[PDB]
Parts: sequence; structure tokens; C-alpha cells
Amino acid sequence: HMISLIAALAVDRVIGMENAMPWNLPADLAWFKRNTLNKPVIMGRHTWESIGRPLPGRKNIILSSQPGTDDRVTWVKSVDEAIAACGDVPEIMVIGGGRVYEQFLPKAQKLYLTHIDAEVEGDTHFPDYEPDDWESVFSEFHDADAQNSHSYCFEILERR
Ligand SMILES: NC(=O)c1ccc[n+]([C@@H]2O[C@H](COP(=O)([O-])OP(=O)(O)OC[C@H]3O[C@@H](n4cnc5c(N)ncnc54)[C@H](OP(=O)(O)O)[C@@H]3O)[C@@H](O)[C@H]2O)c1
Ligand SMILES: Nc1nc(=O)c2nc(CNc3ccc(C(=O)N[C@@H](CCC(=O)O)C(=O)O)cc3)cnc2[nH]1
Repeated sequence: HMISLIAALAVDRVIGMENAMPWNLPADLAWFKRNTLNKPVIMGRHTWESIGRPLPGRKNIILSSQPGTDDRVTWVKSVDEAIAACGDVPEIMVIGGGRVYEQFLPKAQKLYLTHIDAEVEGDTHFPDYEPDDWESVFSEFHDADAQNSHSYCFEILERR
């Protein structure tokens, strides 16, 4: 079954700063919802803790080496178990964070990336995806506006 990563990236492919997103892009949360709704979502336990509630309309699969602590979601102990728990679906969405993106990138056939023109530091970064391995198949640049303080570009890449 097909695996896709979806992530919002600032400069340095930064995706996280102290457990939360260091910038803000409201337009990205329509894009994330659009591209994950009615698909299983795999996430690491830290990303699960940052969302506080199951993503509605999606099967939420949480990677953790410890037993689960919430029966509204599906708990798994390995990458392959996480994939198996998704069942036979057209597309599995891996929604972070850094540790989980790193493990799933070699398994993924598609990346949904938002590039945010935000100069910010963070400890967590999206994995360095090989340009030689990935073909951009969709790109749309958006200037800042009254809801988004940064310009941003929605991208979809497909694995070669
Ligand atoms: N901007 C974005 O696109 C985006 C998306 C999501 C999150 N983020 C940011 O990224 C950061 C979190 O990423 P993270 O790397 O800190 O943590 P994470 O990847 O969300 O989850 C890490 C935890 O998941 C569990 N885990 C992951 N792989 C596992 C495996 N193969 N087997 C067993 N357990 C596994 C472990 O939990 P145990 O310790 O319980 O074993 C590990 O400590 C936050 O800052 C968050 O805001 C950004
Ligand atoms: N690709 C990607 N982009 C992100 O901005 C992102 N952000 C988080 C963490 N941030 C959050 C914080 C709150 C909600 C939330 O309240 N969920 C609501 C609305 C989400 C939305 O606006 O689409 C929900 O649908 O229940 C979602 C993500 C995790 N993975 C991501 N993945």
C-alpha cells in the first residue's frame, strides 16, 4: 500500500521547535485536512500529544514503544506494524514528527510539502529528501495575505 508523508517546512526544513510549530500558517491547515481526510494517519507519540484529540474522519495510528494511553486511537510499536494497522487503503498519510518522517521517507511514494517562508530555528527537521529520488508534480506559490504572515508554496513530489 502507498505511503505518503505530509509536512509543513520552514527554512532549514524546520518542522518543530519545543514540541510545537514555531511559525503559523492558517492556509496550511486546510491543505493538511484536504490531503489527509478519510485516510489513515501515522504519527509518533509526540505528534499525537501535540494534537490532543484524534484527527476526526481519519484512522489515527500512533507509534510508541510503550503501551497505549488512549483508546480513541490505534497504538503500534514499529513502522511495519503501523503500516499493517492501516489495512488495505489506497494511501497512508504519515503526519510526523521528525523521527517518524525519517523512518517512513524510504517507504514513501509521495510527499505533500508546504514550504513556509519563515526564518525560524528548531531542533526538529524534515528528513533530507534526495532531489535525485523525487519528482515535483505540483507546485503552487502563495504570497502572504491577511491570514498568513508568510508566503508559502504547496508542493507534491512523487518518488522516482
Ligand atoms: N511541521 C510538521 O509538518 C510537523 C508534523 C508533526 C509534528 N511536527 C513537530 O515535530 C516534532 C515532533 O517530532 P519528534 O521527532 O519530536 O517526535 P515524533 O516523531 O512525533 O514521535 C516520537 C516518538 O514516537 C515513538 N516512535 C517513533 N518511531 C517509533 C518506532 N519505530 N517504534 C516505536 N516507537 C516509535 C516514540 O515514542 P516512545 O518514546 O513512546 O517509544 C518516539 O519517542 C514536534 O516539534 C512537532 O510539533 C511537525
Ligand atoms: N503537514 C502538517 N502540517 C502541519 O501544520 C501539522 N501540524 C501538526 C500539529 N498542529 C496541529 C494543531 C492542532 C490541530 C487541530 O486542532 N486539529 C483540528 C483542525 C486541524 C486543521 O486545522 O486542519 C482537527 O481537524 O481536528 C492540528 C494540527 C501536526 N502535523 C502537521 N502536519
